[PDB]
Amino acid sequence: MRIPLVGKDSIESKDIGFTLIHEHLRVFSEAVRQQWPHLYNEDEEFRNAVNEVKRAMQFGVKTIVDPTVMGLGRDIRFMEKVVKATGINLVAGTGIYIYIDLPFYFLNRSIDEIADLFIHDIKEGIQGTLNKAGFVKIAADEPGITKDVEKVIRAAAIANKETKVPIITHSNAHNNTGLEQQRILTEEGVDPGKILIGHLGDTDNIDYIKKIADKGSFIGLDRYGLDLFLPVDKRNETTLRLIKDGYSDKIMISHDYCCTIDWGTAKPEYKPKLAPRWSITLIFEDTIPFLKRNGVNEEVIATIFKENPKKFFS
Amino acid sequence: MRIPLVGKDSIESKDIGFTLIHEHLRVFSEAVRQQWPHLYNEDEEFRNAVNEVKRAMQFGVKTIVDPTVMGLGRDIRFMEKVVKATGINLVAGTGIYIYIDLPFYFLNRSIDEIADLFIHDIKEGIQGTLNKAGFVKIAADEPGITKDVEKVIRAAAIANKETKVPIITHSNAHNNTGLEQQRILTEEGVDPGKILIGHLGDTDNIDYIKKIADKGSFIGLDRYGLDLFLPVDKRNETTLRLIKDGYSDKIMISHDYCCTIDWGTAKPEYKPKLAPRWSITLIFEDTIPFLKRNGVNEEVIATIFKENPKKFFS
Ligand SMILES: [Co+2]
Ligand SMILES: [Co+2]
Ligand SMILES: [Fe+2]
Ligand SMILES: [Fe+2]
Repeated sequence: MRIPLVGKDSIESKDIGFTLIHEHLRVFSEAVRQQWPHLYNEDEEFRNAVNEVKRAMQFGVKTIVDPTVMGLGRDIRFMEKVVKATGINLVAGTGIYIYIDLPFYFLNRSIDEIADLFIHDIKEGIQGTLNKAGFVKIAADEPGITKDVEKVIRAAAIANKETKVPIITHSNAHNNTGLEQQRILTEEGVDPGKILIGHLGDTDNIDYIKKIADKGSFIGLDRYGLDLFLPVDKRNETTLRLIKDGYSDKIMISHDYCCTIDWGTAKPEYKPKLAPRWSITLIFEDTIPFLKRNGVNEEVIATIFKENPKKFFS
Repeated sequence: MRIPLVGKDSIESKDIGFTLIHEHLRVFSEAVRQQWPHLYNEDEEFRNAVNEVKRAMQFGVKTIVDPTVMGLGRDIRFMEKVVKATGINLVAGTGIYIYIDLPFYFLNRSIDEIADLFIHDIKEGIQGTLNKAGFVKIAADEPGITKDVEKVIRAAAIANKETKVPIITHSNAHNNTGLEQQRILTEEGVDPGKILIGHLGDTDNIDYIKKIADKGSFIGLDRYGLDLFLPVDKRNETTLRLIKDGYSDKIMISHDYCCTIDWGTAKPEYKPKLAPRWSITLIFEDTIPFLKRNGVNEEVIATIFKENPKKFFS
């Protein structure tokens, strides 16, 4: 029913349980991995993914939603391997991760045939495997809403309307890209409560975060641990005021953690200073205790982690 | 010794014979092929590759150099799946094909580690195999010499100095990119005679082409058949003019034909409108017969197709 799972039968939605809405098992650039496999260690990548997932499960995580898509090196056979090693509910997705331009394949190509690529993964299966896509992922950043970025957004809208699956975004918090995504999707007949505007926790600006929640979409305070974007205690006080002002029905939090990340901007040796305590369980060690002893009940955390994902996927 | 071949041991520069300097067996965007295999037909594109190669060998071609590199879907296994089916000498290369920016992997990574990737392909092998890269391919287009394009050119300079392999370039003929690649490469210690400046046959401007040749580099009259850039009759005029001005010591002629391309601007159905007679044998059907009946003799085309490829790889 409703939500498709990797290496397991489809489950209902209400059966989602405690959910981490935004985590990565591994991300890489497709071109460079395909051309130079000597840069990578698949055993190290598998060992880290398994170890990180199992510890999340120990804290009571039932389901992880992994928005790794084209441009981030989505591998469904890798996803199966860790599912079997772990017993996690894994929700894979479809979509395109870009900041500026599409690959040359998409030259002179219609929004429609891009949407057909998403609708394919949702209905037929990812990479010819039978594991179906449960959501669609789109990105936007500092370069803003470009021609090719918009085409991916409008393609996501069509896939949403025709398969009823929700859409998760990557955005820049300081840009207005998050708001623009919401606007363009809604205009094309997308129910606001089916959109998660991501990386909104990268900013102090509660007013900007609020209006996106007011327009009716889930807000992504989803990069806990990544201190370079915003430190943990800055994020803690932002989520706290949002909960106090009654936005907990729109709040979704995660880590955006990568057990293995490809980019030279984020190699393991830069971890201290940039993101010293960044893991897939950081919110259990810091955020959740902090909120509990600051006057938030566990009905609120059940909203954010259980009820909100449930409404998102139905 | 000297030139490494795909699944064919290795031969001297003297044994290269009649050569096509710039032809593609199949190009595709690495990311979309990895993410959506349903868009592709492995068997058909293999059949297209073999049919064209056999037809090329029939007409007298001994060696084909294929500058499919990162960004164009270099697959060493597909290449050796052909060859075995044909018996063609095939020179594979290394490098990066970009017009603007590198994939995220390269975010704040040095020119030296980009060079190491090219050096790995030449000295160690390509994609986990023992087949080696005999040259390095770099690119530039309408966006000009950007920041990341500069990096790859400089990494190519290091790989050449280290390994003695020559450099094949892609350039835009109407914006000085070819001259600029030559400038940077030679400044950085590369022998001008070891660079092929690509796609110079796309232009009417004869003064510009001579500019590159006078600085001692090979000139790429290498897109015969692609009428949308310049029709065959115009190219033949330019080719003959340079031959009669005595530039055949710098002239290299090819088709840039792809048996399979995934670019939406290069759909098979677009051929009769954009590049009607475009195939791997057009120079045997049009160019050479045109030249012969216009005065140019057997040693002049032997210089272009045997001797110049020999010098290049010496
Ligand atoms: Co993101
Ligand atoms: Co080219
Ligand atoms: Fe992410
Ligand atoms: Fe080419």
